[PDB]
Amino acid sequence: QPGDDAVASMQTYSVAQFLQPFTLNPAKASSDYLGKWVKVRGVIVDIRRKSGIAGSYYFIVTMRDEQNKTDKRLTFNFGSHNSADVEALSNGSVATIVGQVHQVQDSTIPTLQNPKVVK
Repeated sequence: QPGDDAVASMQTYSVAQFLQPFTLNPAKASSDYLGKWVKVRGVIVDIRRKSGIAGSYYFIVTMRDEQNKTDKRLTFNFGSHNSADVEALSNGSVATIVGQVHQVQDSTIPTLQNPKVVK
C-alpha cells in the first residue's frame, strides 16, 4: 500500500477521467491499470456495510463525478480492517480515495480494492 508522501505525489483523477478508458474498452483499460493505484476525487453517494463470506463483513463506497461529467459511478471495496476510514466519510460529501485496480470481470467499471481515504 502507498504511504502518505507517495499519495501526495499522485495525480488526482476525477471520476470521469478515470472511467474514460473503461468507457472505450474495459478489457484494455483493466489490463493497462492491473495492479496500479489511482487517487480519485468525487462525491460519495452511497456507503453500505455488507455481509461477507466466511465470518467477514466489508463495505462498499460508491462515488459519482463531482461535476456530473459522467453518470457512471465508481465503487470501492473496504475490508473490515478499514472501518475507521469508512466511518469518516459522508453521503453527499466530496472525498478523495486511493485504491487499487484488480481484474475487472462481469462488469465494465472497476471496484477499487484496498482503498485508503486521503481527504
